[PDB]
Amino acid sequence: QRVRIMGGTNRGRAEVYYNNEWGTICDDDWDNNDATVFCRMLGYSRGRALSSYGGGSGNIWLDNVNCRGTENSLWDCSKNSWGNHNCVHNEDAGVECS
Ligand SMILES: [Mg+2]
Ligand SMILES: [Mg+2]
Repeated sequence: QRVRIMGGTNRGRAEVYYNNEWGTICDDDWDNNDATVFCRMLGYSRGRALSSYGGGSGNIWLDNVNCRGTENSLWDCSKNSWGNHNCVHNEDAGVECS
């Protein structure tokens, strides 16, 4: 269950490792609860959702992520099935963690 931030230091595009590849997360309904779960996987306390951070390539793995904000992992969150999306990479979600 691997995640990474690509862009800056405490902010960047939210990427997830699945199906043997680092892929991106479409921003449809991506909010602070989702960003918070994601940031907490990387040792931050909380996150703000960045809509259309953009700039990723390859597979878009997730869309319509619906975390309560309390999960220990993104994998425990309600979300579309893996690789099910109607997105482009301009719409890649990001996070600003603290
Ligand atoms: Mg959209
Ligand atoms: Mg959501």
